[PDB]
Amino acid sequence: SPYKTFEVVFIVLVAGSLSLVTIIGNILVMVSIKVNRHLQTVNNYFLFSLACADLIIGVFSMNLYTLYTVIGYWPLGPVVCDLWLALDYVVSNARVMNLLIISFDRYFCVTKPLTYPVKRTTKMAGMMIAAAWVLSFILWAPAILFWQFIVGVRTVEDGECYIQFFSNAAVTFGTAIAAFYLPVIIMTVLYWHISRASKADLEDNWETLNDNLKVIEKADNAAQVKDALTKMRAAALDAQKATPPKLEDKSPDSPEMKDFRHGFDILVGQIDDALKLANEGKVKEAQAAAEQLKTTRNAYIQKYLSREKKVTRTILAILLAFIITWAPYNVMVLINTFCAPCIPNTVWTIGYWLCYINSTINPACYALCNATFKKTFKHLLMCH
Ligand SMILES: C[N+]1(C)[C@@H]2C[C@@H](OC(=O)[C@H](CO)c3ccccc3)C[C@H]1[C@@H]1O[C@@H]12
Repeated sequence: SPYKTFEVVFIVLVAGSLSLVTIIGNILVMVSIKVNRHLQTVNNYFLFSLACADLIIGVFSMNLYTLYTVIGYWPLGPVVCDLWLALDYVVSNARVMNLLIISFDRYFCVTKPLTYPVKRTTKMAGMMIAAAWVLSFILWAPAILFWQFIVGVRTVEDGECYIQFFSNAAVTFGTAIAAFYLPVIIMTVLYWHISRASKADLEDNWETLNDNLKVIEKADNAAQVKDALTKMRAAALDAQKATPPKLEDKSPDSPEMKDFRHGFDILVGQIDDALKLANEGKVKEAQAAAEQLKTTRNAYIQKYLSREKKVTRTILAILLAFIITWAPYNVMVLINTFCAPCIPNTVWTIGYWLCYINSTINPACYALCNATFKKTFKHLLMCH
């Protein structure tokens, strides 16, 4: 039987690799926020707590579950079984309410801009996170650990490990409705209002200009510099014809409006000098002109102030990773209410693992797309 043994060795290697990636990625996120004040924002406070729950899953949950499935029974004991189940459900519930905190916090940012942002401090974020973990502990830990003493009998036999009050399939489905399906519905509606709020024009032009300027600086070939030059110039002219939030609400004849347009005119002049040199065969010189563009952009930036499009995308990525990795297990619970043989044990294990995988892919949804996280990662990994 060489194939069965190879399956066991393959599973141990894959599970150990998944656990290790989950641990390293989330420790990198947590340490980066703690050592970089530029990363110490309210958003990253929520992401810090989310990385903390993901780290616990990678350290405790994945390894204990791998030991459970590989050995074929629970080898540690009833106490360690109860602690593992309680830790798993408390951490998972804290994750769900953490995503609800991120979704509601973003909702009040886009719907109450005159009131909520001033109430959005680090102390408020810490209290919300602390309340989420305490509520999760109170909801799940006493029932999981002490239900056997409430009914006066432990029905979990030796070598088994499962939540005792989940012996009724309808109870498990009710848990799936209250703890997974309703929160997912709330976050979906909340995100729906988020993307509808983001769906004003001035930020959409200035963000395009800065983005294409970065693309010019870090371009690999001659096509990227051309496309970014043209699209930045189009966004530059659209941002030129419009009026910024100028002070004193001055007329177009004002010295503030005239010099505002003049800065964009000089910007287009350097843009066309860069485009010319790019067509002469001096594509490297067009990149040097982008630095001069950056200089001119910094010489007349006092007239302007939005990365919030990236923030909305980041939230959607975190929400989709949660929904997609946790939905299979929860539909197995739904089918389990009326057909237990319809879900084999191997399928249950896969659904359980996909939920764990949520913690593995979580850091890649926000950390691997943020310039400050990337630079802090590089600093943490470079030899001093
Ligand atoms: C560790 N898990 C893989 C176990 C199985 C799943 O359980 C759920 O999806 C239920 C809702 O059906 C759930 C329980 C608690 C908190 C959130 C969801 C995901 C998490 C949770 O701790 C359990």
